[PDB]
Amino acid sequence: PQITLWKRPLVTIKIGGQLKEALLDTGADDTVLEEMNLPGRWKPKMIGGIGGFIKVRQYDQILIEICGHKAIGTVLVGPTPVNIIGRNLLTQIGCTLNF
Amino acid sequence: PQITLWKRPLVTIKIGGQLKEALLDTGADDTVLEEMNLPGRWKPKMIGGIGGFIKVRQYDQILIEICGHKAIGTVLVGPTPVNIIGRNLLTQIGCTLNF
Ligand SMILES: CC(C)CN(C[C@@H](O)[C@H](Cc1cc(F)cc(F)c1)NC(=O)O[C@H]1CO[C@H]2OCC[C@H]21)S(=O)(=O)c1ccc2c(c1)CC[C@@H]2O
Repeated sequence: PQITLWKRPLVTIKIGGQLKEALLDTGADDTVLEEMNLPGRWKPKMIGGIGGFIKVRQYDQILIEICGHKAIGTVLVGPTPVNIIGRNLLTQIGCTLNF
Repeated sequence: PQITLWKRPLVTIKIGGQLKEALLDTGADDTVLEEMNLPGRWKPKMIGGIGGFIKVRQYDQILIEICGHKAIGTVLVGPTPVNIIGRNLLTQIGCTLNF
């Protein structure tokens, strides 16, 4: 699908058997999701943005189906304002910017 | 131009007669630029992201040539770690996500 940017590029994702909505974010190197309960071992980590830094749990090799496209990569879970699909996963589903 | 997401989607911008590098950010609703001296009237505003909030100056109707494409819109100036081109300007240069 081609997505115009006149509205937020929100897509439906399936992660950990749970359905959520996430923002396709080309400005994010990593995928960060709001508080959710994901299976497996995790590692403490710190990530930064415009306002400063948040402490998140790093989950590796996590399957996500983004708009029907499957990808496995690192997912960070913590107090993000919005679910973000980062470039680590966007490259897996073949996302490109066009203008 | 089509841009892959294996590297940060950085573009060269011309704003206020000044050359800078900016991130094409589909996850940003508005354009936020690092501290610079821009002409015209401004209004204080506060914006939030990952980590908290920063205070910015709202500048309206500013011309920015993003990768050779011209656009006029609101530009926020403040202590952002990186220059980010938000959807308010991406829509003007016809940027779409493709996968
Ligand atoms: C979070 C979403 C909801 C909004 N953000 C857009 C993201 O794309 C953002 C871009 C960014 C911000 C940076 F500080 C540094 C960077 F290198 C890149 N990514 C991000 O923080 O990613 C993180 C996870 O991956 C890591 O890699 C990159 C950083 C780490 S924003 O920047 O907060 C923002 C932009 C405009 C506006 C608002 C807020 C409010 C009004 C205006 O519309």
